[PDB]
Amino acid sequence: TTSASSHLNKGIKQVYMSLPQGEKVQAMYIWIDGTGEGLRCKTRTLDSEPKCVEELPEWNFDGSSTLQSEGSNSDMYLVPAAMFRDPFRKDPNKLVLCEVFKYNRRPAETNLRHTCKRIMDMVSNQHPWFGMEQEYTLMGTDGHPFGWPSNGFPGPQGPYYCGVGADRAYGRDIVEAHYRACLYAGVKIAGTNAEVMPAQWEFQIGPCEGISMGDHLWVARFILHRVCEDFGVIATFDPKPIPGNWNGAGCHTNFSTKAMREENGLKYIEEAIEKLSKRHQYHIRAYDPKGGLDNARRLTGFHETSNINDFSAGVANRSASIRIPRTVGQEKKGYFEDRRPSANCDPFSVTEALIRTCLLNETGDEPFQYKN
Amino acid sequence: TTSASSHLNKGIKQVYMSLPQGEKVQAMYIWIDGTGEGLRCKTRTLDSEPKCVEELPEWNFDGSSTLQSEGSNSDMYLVPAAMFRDPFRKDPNKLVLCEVFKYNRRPAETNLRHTCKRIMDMVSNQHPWFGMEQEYTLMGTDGHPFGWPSNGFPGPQGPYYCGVGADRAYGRDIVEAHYRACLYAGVKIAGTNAEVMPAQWEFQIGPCEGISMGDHLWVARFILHRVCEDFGVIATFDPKPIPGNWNGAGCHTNFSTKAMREENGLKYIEEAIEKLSKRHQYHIRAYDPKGGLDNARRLTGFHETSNINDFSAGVANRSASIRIPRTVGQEKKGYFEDRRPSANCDPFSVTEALIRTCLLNETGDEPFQYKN
Amino acid sequence: TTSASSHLNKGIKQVYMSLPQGEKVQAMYIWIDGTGEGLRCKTRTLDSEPKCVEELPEWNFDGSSTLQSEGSNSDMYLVPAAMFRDPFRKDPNKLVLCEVFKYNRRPAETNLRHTCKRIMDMVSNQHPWFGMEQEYTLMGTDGHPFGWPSNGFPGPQGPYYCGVGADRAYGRDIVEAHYRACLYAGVKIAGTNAEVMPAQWEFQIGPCEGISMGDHLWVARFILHRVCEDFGVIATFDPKPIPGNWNGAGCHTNFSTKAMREENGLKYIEEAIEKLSKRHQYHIRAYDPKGGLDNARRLTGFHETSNINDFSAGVANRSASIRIPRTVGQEKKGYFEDRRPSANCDPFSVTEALIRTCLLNETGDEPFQYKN
Amino acid sequence: TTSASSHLNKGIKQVYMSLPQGEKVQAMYIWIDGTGEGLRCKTRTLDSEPKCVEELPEWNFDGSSTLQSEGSNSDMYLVPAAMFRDPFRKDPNKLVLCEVFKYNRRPAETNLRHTCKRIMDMVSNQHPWFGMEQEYTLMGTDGHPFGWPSNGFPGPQGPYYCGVGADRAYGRDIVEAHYRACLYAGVKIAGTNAEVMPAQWEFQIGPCEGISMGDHLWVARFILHRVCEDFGVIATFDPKPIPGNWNGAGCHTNFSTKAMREENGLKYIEEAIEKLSKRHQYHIRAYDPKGGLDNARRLTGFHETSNINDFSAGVANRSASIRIPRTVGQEKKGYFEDRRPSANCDPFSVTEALIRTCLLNETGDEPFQYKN
Amino acid sequence: TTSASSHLNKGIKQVYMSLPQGEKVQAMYIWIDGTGEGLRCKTRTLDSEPKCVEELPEWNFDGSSTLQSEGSNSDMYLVPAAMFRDPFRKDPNKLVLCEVFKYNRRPAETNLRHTCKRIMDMVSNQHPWFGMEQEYTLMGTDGHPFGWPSNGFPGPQGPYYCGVGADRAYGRDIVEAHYRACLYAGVKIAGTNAEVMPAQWEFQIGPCEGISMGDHLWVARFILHRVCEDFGVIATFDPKPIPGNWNGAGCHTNFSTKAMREENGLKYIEEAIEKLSKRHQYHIRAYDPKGGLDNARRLTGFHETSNINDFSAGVANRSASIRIPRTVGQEKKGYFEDRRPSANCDPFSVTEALIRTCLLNETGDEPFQYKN
Ligand SMILES: Nc1ncnc2c1ncn2[C@@H]1O[C@H](COP(=O)(O)OP(=O)(O)OP(=O)(O)O)[C@@H](O)[C@H]1O
Ligand SMILES: Nc1ncnc2c1ncn2[C@@H]1O[C@H](COP(=O)(O)OP(=O)(O)OP(=O)(O)O)[C@@H](O)[C@H]1O
Ligand SMILES: Nc1ncnc2c1ncn2[C@@H]1O[C@H](COP(=O)(O)OP(=O)(O)OP(=O)(O)O)[C@@H](O)[C@H]1O
Ligand SMILES: Nc1ncnc2c1ncn2[C@@H]1O[C@H](COP(=O)(O)OP(=O)(O)OP(=O)(O)O)[C@@H](O)[C@H]1O
Ligand SMILES: Nc1ncnc2c1ncn2[C@@H]1O[C@H](COP(=O)(O)OP(=O)(O)OP(=O)(O)O)[C@@H](O)[C@H]1O
Ligand SMILES: NC(=O)CC[C@H](N)C(=O)O
Ligand SMILES: [Mg+2]
Ligand SMILES: [Mg+2]
Ligand SMILES: [Mg+2]
Ligand SMILES: [Mg+2]
Ligand SMILES: [Mg+2]
Ligand SMILES: [Mg+2]
Ligand SMILES: [Mg+2]
Ligand SMILES: [Mg+2]
Ligand SMILES: [Mg+2]
Ligand SMILES: [Mg+2]
Repeated sequence: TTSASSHLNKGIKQVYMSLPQGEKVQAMYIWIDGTGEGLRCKTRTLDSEPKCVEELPEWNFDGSSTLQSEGSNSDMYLVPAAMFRDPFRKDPNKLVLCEVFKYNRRPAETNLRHTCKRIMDMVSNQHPWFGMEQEYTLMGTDGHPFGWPSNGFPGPQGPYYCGVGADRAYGRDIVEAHYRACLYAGVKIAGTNAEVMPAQWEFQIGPCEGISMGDHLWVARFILHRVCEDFGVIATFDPKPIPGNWNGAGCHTNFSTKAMREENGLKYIEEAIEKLSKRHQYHIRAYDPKGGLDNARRLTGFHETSNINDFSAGVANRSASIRIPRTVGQEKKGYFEDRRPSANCDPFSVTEALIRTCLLNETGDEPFQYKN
Repeated sequence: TTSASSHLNKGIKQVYMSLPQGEKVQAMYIWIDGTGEGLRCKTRTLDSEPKCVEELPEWNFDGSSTLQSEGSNSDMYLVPAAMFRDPFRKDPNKLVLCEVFKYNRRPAETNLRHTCKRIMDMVSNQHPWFGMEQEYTLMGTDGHPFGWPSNGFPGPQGPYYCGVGADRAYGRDIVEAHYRACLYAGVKIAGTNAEVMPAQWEFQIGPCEGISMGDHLWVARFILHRVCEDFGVIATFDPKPIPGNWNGAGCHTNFSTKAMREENGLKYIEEAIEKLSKRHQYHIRAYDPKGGLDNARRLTGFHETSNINDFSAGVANRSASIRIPRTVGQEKKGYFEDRRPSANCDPFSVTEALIRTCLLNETGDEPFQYKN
Repeated sequence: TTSASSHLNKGIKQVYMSLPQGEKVQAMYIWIDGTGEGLRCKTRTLDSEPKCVEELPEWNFDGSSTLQSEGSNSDMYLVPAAMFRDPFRKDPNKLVLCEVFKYNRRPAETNLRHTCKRIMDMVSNQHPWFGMEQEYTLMGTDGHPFGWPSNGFPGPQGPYYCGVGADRAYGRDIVEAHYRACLYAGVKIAGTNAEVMPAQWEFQIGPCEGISMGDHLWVARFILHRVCEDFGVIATFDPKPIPGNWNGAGCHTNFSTKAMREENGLKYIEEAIEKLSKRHQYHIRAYDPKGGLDNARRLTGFHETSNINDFSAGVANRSASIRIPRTVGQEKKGYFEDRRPSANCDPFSVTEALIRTCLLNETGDEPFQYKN
Repeated sequence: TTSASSHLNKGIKQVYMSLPQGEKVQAMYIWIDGTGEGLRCKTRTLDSEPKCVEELPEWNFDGSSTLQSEGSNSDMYLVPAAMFRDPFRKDPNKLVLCEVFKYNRRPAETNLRHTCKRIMDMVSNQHPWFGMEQEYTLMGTDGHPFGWPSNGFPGPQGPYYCGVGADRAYGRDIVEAHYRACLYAGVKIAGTNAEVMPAQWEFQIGPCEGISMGDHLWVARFILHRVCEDFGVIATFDPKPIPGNWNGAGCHTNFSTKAMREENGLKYIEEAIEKLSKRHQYHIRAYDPKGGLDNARRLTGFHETSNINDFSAGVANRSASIRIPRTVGQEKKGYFEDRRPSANCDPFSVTEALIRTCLLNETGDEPFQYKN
Repeated sequence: TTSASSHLNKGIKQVYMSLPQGEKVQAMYIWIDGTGEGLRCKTRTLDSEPKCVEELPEWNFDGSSTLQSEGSNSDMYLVPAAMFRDPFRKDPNKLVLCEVFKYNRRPAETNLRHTCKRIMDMVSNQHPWFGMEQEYTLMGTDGHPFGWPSNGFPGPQGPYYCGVGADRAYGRDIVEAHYRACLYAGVKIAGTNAEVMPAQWEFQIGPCEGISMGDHLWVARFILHRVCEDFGVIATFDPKPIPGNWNGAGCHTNFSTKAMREENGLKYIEEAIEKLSKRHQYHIRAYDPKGGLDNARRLTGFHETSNINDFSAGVANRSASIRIPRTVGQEKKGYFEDRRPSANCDPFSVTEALIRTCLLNETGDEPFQYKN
């Protein structure tokens, strides 16, 4: 149920990692492959510790092995975008998140941060904030949820939500390690909780401003994968990991602006929600790397989920597509939550779509090519 | 499966290694055996920590047990050549790389450093630089790749290159330990990445000047073997560990001179590449410890490899024998990469051949005795 | 394969060993039993740390349980002879090597240090030096070499001598722990190496002066047994642990005097060798605890060994009974090596026999009763 | 990977089964559940061995437990249709295949034999003959193909088709037992062969005339499931059990009547095919129990398969929708093969659709509701 | 080490196989695939037991899945050639060996029986007799010889040849079962013996006359594969399964005509030997399915064999290319043995080459056309 790599003597590894490093510094470059969901990484040595992301040199990789280029001119370029402390190697080593460009310096097909960044710069003075709740399931190497009975099922749902105990919470060690690792690296992690299905969990990122939301979520996803690799388990973001009467996995998004956060900001919240009601199909396509196919298995109108093809909004309503928190409604200010995006969504796509519809008043089935 | 030695209680060993050492210092002598691929080692005690390699005493070993000498005159001599810090015993213990000489003080058959050093001193003013990318595969004690299904195969290639996750990268603990050990010892390690084959990895050494490149690669190979011994796995440099549609293993070499690195040095790069195009058969024989038989199983013109019988060169071409990086071509200066050498090549043999053809303008099938 | 005691939780033991000791000091007494090969030990508490071996009190043990005494008068006496730091309990605890005397204060049958010490004092002005190479094999609790295939054999010899790798060296953890323990205790250990047969190793002790050589070897043997006990394996000194085409185990002895070590000392080396050629049968009996029967299984004239019936000497000859190193012959000074003694020899017997023949010019088959 | 029931001592059961039955006769009733592809069985005791199916008494069962009815009129009825000798209990025990009728004596939703029997009685003068090649995959209790590596894949396809050997044929014990059982029971089984991917097999039923063909295939499916129960494995009829470069499963149907079986009947084959070319979509709907949502994963136009959206025909063309054997073309008489129906097809639906289009000259989208 | 199919309850299968067959008869069709080394099989049902092979109808198969045809004309044909009793299903079921023809009724590339049958019909009066000693090695599913220690080797050779005992003969159950099955089926099997290395055996077929030799050997190979499938082991015909000091596998051929079988026929043997002397390279090419790339690893001139590039002959000389039995020389009448062909040789190729060189006096490196 666990990988063979996880059965190696981990005490041996800790002895080697206790050696003083010296002067040289390791940097790990991370980018998104051609599937729109996978992550890749590799390491290089630097002569001295960088102080800002702009001191890091550019790099390259063979795009033919990642299904991002074919034939000749298969080389692609990595341009650093964000820098974080490395929790797996400690200071002064760093983690670098990069953008992907093809050989003629054009952005890659899966490079969505390029367009999103320019959109955020246009509405900078309004200070948009984002908060995302990421759900996932821990799986064994055999393709079944971690800790589940062999070729069987655990008891019915109800005691696993925010549960405590050996028979109610599976794999809390991964969650605790991931929480501590994110804090060390500088990722703005807000909290965690156990989900309805056993071995299902969730963590929250935010509130983050502008383009920083997409960077923080992707790095948090990488840390989860790397941490799970140490324990020998697999973390999946599939919207419906288990068929039948079991909870799905989504990525709820919280959105707010400076006007929304001020006194009597509830008026602006309702205007934004009204605009969102006119572009249901546009956002469904944007909330999924496959165009909406993955989210169809989850948004069936059951298990506290909204219908895929219907739009609804309400205060303190967890069955609608858009939910206004009861506290926000009473104080006439705050934020609102979008419950449509799936667990495997791209944060750069989700954040950009919200800004276009609500702040730029875009209309139609296609984004505007130039500004606005 | 792993070795029985790896199942011993490693916590017991750490208790003994925590004892203060005292005044005596341990030195490990390392040399190359008669096969041209294997490494041998043994330890002696010194009264005080040596400051330079010049003050290490000479030693000897029985050559009849290593297939390097006859019966009557079996003694061979070890002459220290380089010193490094010992990462397995910590300071002040040392690792010593030595040359092998026969009983009549003549160089051994596999002692290729003696001739390479003299060639290096001939062009010392031009400051040649070398960079080598060494690939390898992690193997279980049962003769099958580590982490692979028993009597089976993993999924098709494509998600393993620079992959992250329990189902995408096998044996990262060895790689992490090896990287830290090389940094502590003083080996000029440049970076690592996961390869197309699962359980296949690669590390880069350089840029190194002259004879230092050969010394640094051999010590890096020794550290990999010693580290893998702790975990109970086997590291192989075989060019084609597994037959079929699986990636091979090579040792790419990057070469540059002082003239090449300066402005408009691309003209010198073209001159060297032109010279290399005339001595294809000479370099193929030199790029393999068996005269080229091993590299025949890998260089078949498939899986981003060049043909064994044909010579080709190009800029940003990963299917040719010689590749010019696109960045180098744009800046009109830099280096070029030779993709012919196999994974089990001798670095002393490879570096010497490049200098002879490109800098000493040698012509023919035999090296020139004395001078160039 | 490994003992049941080795499967206990070793982390539990370290917690207890971390408790501060206090004022009392533990002392472990070690002696040789009636078989002439076995070692025994027990511990007592002392009120304060002793500074010299002469401060240690005498002790006693029941000789009927060690096959050394009669029925009615079973008590034997332990007289401390040498003191060392305890590597298993750390400072200020000590290890004590003792001599055995009968109830009437006469030396025991296996007590050979008593006569050897008096012989040593007779030639103290010549400063004899000794160096011994102890070979041994690591065995599992099932009676087979450690790491060997169950009911099978590994590959043919040749890659195991001074080998590195998971498939070439078995049980290096024991060797590393033993090396550090000897250094901490103060035993003059000179170096180690892997032997021809897999799971066979060797360590060197010396150069030691006079009676101190026998004390250091016996304590080194005790530390090896105690270290192997922690890992759950057995170390055997049997001359021929495995029948067939597998390497034997011996104890080569290096001998020199202050005259041999000075300039033109090679002349003195030859004279000693000629004297040794006259008493071949006398030394064969003295080199084995059983009278020569054990060494008969090893010294068969093959596997770089000399024949048990014939005496031969030569320079740089590993097939002769006496070997002169090539370096010694060139510099006309140094030492010579005796390759006859078996791996289970008593160092006190071996050192005494060399002095009697070479320095006291003794002749005949019996030692001289009083002095020389 | 195998069921716990299969680990019981089968020798004990054989002792009981050898007891003389006496005079009573056991009868097993078999019917199709509400899913349209599952089977249910029940056993009753008869006073004497029946000589024909016409004298077997009717029975009943609870439709609520079988999801063929709600909680008000859950009771259903079973009417015997065919009788066969029992291979699992031997003579004189028998197997009975029955039709399902509602409480109001109307055929159930999944009872397709009622309408099919009426249709083929109309064209009984032409004597239509049918032959279907049924494919299936053997799977363990863990949901993985039987004999496959744990969490892995076997070698690439090519040696498994009609293979022999421990590494080429998986689970030949089941197919041999099923073949012998079908012959004993009286099912018109024609032959078996191993398929392209390992653990996949195929058997052929026919040439069966009239409504008997639908009866024979359903009984053959029941015997396969019952036989696999003894060995503890699961037989599945999914069209695409394993995604990727692995062969799918289908049910090729061979059709002919007296016209094509006579001389120069090749023209009768041609006119029937050209009629089938018009109603491509209609037959696709009726060839799948789910309307075509299952066969879409198999008919992808690769691995020697025809595209689901394209109709084609040809002589000895295995990539077309309809295949005419080369022998049939050269002999100008015989039959034609339909490669469209999936493995989990209903035999009654498949035979009925072929009769309507090719013999009754029907057209449109809905079947012709009345008799004439 | 054994297949998962072999762990199924074989008692269950025996219960089903004991059911009376009835009246139908099963026939198994066997043919050689495109590799020229493997075999393929499938089963059909017959309405009655055929008295002779001439009553068996023709059949067909998909050549694309067998690697014998492309996708355009993948269909191939099977023509029965010989019939044998089925030992795995008992009477009246049959095994049939069939020839393979293309769609245009031409022999396939691997169909060497067609031309072989024509050649042997031209020397019918001489009545050539053949006897081949076929050697093979039993292997586990992990690629290691059956019964060998895991990741290890057994003792040195010498006791395993024709040995008896649990430690000397590995897998005699397969040998005994195969011997009994061959006798039941009608294969002219002459005897068996254990070979030099463990888990290696040999059986002898003959003396068969004419084309009968090729049919019997191929059927015997099929029975061996089928029998080994029941036990879960793999039979290998590789000439050198294990490199090193382990014996190889070959197929010695014994040849004689009526002239050599008459009085003073030793001279006729001698004329045949000298005719075989000047066509050594031609026969070596035809004695291997790959032209000699396999037999080169066995005929190294060691382990009592002959060199690949040298021709030799002699009486009772087992190290020569051709051996004449001492008893044959003593009686001046008999046969001669060819020790050149490898274990994986094609009997049709071997018999044809011997006939056309010794009895038809062919010369050159190419076989004669219709002229011979
Ligand atoms: N003003 C704000 N603007 C944007 N995001 C905000 C704001 N205030 C809080 N958030 C974010 O909203 C998220 C709240 O997630 P939380 O898990 O508490 O939701 P919840 O209401 O319990 O919903 P659910 O039932 O979906 O889990 C956090 O990520 C937080 O950072
Ligand atoms: N001027 C130089 N001269 C010589 N070697 C250099 C020089 N600059 C860099 N190198 C070396 O070249 C190597 C760069 O190879 P690296 O593996 O990073 O990339 P790559 O060749 O594109 O990758 P791959 O061939 O594995 O796809 C490093 O070992 C580096 O030290
Ligand atoms: N002058 C000396 N007098 C006595 N002993 C000495 C002297 N110099 C060195 N020695 C000892 O001789 C031994 C050297 O043996 P070592 O195992 O290093 O080499 P070796 O005899 O060539 O090895 P092997 O026989 O295993 O091939 C050491 O124990 C060392 O202490
Ligand atoms: N005249 C006929 N009318 C109807 N069915 C027939 C007739 N003759 C034979 N059949 C049936 O056709 C089927 C032939 O199946 P078989 O496996 O031999 O086909 P195939 O041509 O090799 O196809 P495939 O390669 O798709 O498996 C059998 O079920 C057989 O009973
Ligand atoms: N007159 C004959 N003509 C042809 N073949 C014959 C004749 N007599 C015997 N044979 C065949 O020769 C073969 C003899 O093989 P056998 O293994 O007994 O011989 P061998 O010389 O002892 O073998 P090996 O080379 O293994 O030592 C048998 O297959 C037998 O049928
Ligand atoms: N150990 C010695 O050399 C002398 C010891 C001395 N008797 C003491 O006071 O301990
Ligand atoms: Mg939440
Ligand atoms: Mg929420
Ligand atoms: Mg590289
Ligand atoms: Mg490279
Ligand atoms: Mg030594
Ligand atoms: Mg020695
Ligand atoms: Mg078929
Ligand atoms: Mg078919
Ligand atoms: Mg024989
Ligand atoms: Mg023979």
